[PDB]
Amino acid sequence: KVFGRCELAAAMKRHGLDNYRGYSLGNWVCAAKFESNFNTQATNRNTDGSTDYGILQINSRWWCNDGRTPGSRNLCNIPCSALLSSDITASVNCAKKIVSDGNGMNAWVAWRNRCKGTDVQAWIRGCRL
Ligand SMILES: [Cl-]
Repeated sequence: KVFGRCELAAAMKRHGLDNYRGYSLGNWVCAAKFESNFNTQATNRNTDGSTDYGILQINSRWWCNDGRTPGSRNLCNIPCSALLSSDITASVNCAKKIVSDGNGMNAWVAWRNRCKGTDVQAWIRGCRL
């Protein structure tokens, strides 16, 4: 599923990510924009041999099982394909786990390099929430 900006903001808000661990909704929308262009089916292989899945490009090294990442930890206890569904519930609940980990949203390199420190509220501009 390719989400619209305000559509995704609406879904993330309903799943409790606005101000989750102190991160405002626009931080989450901005991250999804640059990780996946709001496409739940996005996948990208990492140099270490792991793969990133879904709207927030959650990796198979620590977080989900994709059966081809040696050393995998599957901390969200899910197959990585669940992260690709049109229903973003699995992605959001896993992200909740990641952002609580210790390094916050710095866990997502695109957030750190492209959203962090910027006017992230713009990402929810115009949206009815
Ligand atoms: Cl846009």
